[PDB]
Amino acid sequence: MVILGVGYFLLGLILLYYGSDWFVLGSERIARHFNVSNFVIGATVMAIGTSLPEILTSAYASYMHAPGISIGNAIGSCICNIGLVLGLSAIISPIIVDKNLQKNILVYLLFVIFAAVIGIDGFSWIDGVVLLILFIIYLRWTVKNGSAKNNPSVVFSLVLLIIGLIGVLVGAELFVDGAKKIALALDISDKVIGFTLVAFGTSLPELMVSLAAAKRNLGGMVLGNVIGSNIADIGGALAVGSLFMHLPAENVQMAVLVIMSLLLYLFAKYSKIGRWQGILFLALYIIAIASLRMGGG
Ligand SMILES: CCCCCCCC/C=C\CCCCCCCC(=O)OC[C@H](O)CO
Ligand SMILES: CCCCCCCC/C=C\CCCCCCCC(=O)OC[C@H](O)CO
Ligand SMILES: CCCCCCCC/C=C\CCCCCCCC(=O)OC[C@H](O)CO
Ligand SMILES: CCCCCCCC/C=C\CCCCCCCC(=O)OC[C@H](O)CO
Ligand SMILES: CCCCCCCCCCCCCCC
Ligand SMILES: CCCCCCCCCCCCCCC
Ligand SMILES: CCCCCCCCCCCCCCC
Ligand SMILES: [Ca+2]
Ligand code: NA
Ligand code: NA
Ligand code: NA
Repeated sequence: MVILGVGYFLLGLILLYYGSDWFVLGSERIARHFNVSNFVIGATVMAIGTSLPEILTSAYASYMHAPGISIGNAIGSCICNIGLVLGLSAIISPIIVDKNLQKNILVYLLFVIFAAVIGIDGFSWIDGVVLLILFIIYLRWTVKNGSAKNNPSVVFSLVLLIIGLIGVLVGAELFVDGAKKIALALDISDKVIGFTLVAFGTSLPELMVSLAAAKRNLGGMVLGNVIGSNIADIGGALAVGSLFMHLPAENVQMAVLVIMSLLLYLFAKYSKIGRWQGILFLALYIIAIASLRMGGG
């Protein structure tokens, strides 16, 4: 039991580690095949693939009548994605953002502010429908602006991508299940801590994929994955949650998200996303996890 837990834990780590690199390599190749930028592949295929845990989690939680957990997971993931994931990644591989990606980040910022505003009284199913529609528009706009028989180069590419994605998603689940089994076996299970960590657990794919990308100096891919995952987490995970049940407002967390998103845009536009920007993101992240209410909703 503690043995099974340790087994899952370690296997999950392995699958996350190697799976993330395969996913990145396959995504980079697919981007070159389709003549789209690494940012675009990161913001679309990679972002959505890695946010599937958040979407399922938020949908399931709201369906099980725990809408606090549903929104806690969605918004907590956005804060994790900028504070921790981008924070670490930016230090590893500093990013200078080109003029068109800047505009994409501005649209991201507007989307986040819009979500925060309509969410002041919580999120209804109509809020969800609107956010989903905007999510869809964002994707098509993003692909438009970043765009332009059986080929073994392409087949290898898609195999790498899909196997890598399977690797990071199964790996994250094993890692989390393994940790939970260890905690249970050692009699240190704590539901409040466990629910606090839900957003982190679902963000393990983004974490490892972004770090793999950053190691290969693929900064546009990192930024696309972070921006796209947050939009997927709001227009997808949060949105679907709100379809099952009204989601209670999380105004403090949304304000933290809006602040981090604003900083991300300002750095992108007027500076760079490099070492000291990443240090700031991590510092704000650490302050957030030190001070936000526990329990993940
Ligand atoms: C992704 C492309 C753009 C991204 C970001 C741009 C900002 C969008 C905000 C204005 C349009 C909003 C849609 C139409 C107006 C809906 C207003 C609203 O409040 O919808 C929810 C409603 O409150 C439920 O009762
Ligand atoms: C398309 C690009 C050009 C247009 C860019 C527009 C950007 C607007 C985004 C932030 C402003 C806030 C939006 C105002 C929406 C508030 C609606 C509202 O108050 O809805 C209450 C309802 O109860 C909620 O569920
Ligand atoms: C502290 C070191 C962190 C290690 C990284 C692992 C992150 C995932 C752990 C649980 C997330 C989802 C749990 C959802 C259900 C909670 C059930 C529970 O009570 O688990 C509590 C226990 O303390 C949990 O270790
Ligand atoms: C060989 C393998 C190399 C792997 C290298 C990965 C580097 C890990 C970076 C931060 C880990 C965080 C440690 C504990 C995570 C808990 C954070 C938390 O509190 O999450 C709250 C919320 O759920 C979400 O913001
Ligand atoms: C023109 C290329 C992009 C087309 C649009 C792709 C839409 C994919 C939608 C995925 C949404 C996942 C969450 C559903 C709730
Ligand atoms: C730029 C506007 C973003 C809004 C950020 C969300 C938090 C809303 C602050 C409201 C504080 C008062 C709440 C009383 C119900
Ligand atoms: C490639 C060299 C990287 C070295 C940069 C040091 C990283 C500092 C991270 C500090 C995190 C700050 C949180 C609050 C103390
Ligand atoms: Ca609302
Ligand atoms: Na994602
Ligand atoms: Na995720
Ligand atoms: Na997450």
